[PDB]
Amino acid sequence: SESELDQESDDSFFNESESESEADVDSDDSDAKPYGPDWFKKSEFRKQGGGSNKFLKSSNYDSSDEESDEEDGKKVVKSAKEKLLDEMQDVYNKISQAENSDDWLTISNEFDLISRLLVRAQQQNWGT
Repeated sequence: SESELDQESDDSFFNESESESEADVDSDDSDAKPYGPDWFKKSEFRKQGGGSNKFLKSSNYDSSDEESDEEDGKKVVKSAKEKLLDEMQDVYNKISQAENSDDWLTISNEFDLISRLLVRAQQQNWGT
């Protein structure tokens, strides 16, 4: 059995598909409004109807409303009574006693115009 051979042959080798080239990477970040007007200044706002209020009350005249709406008296001692005695002789005549309990209404219905001290003598609105 005889045969022959040869080594001048090939079937596979390297081959490139690329050569001169380049590449890169990039990134970015920012913060601002996309649109819309605005102001940086702060402030505060307030108003009122003049800061006060009026009423329909008025001075006395010929028409009236009521003659009695309270107890007829309460007694009085050690007060503005002690600077009101001896100023007069007729409407003072009960004031030197002041314990009568039931005549103080009748006198206060005229003392409104005689003396504002008599109202203070019976009421004693000093803050106690």
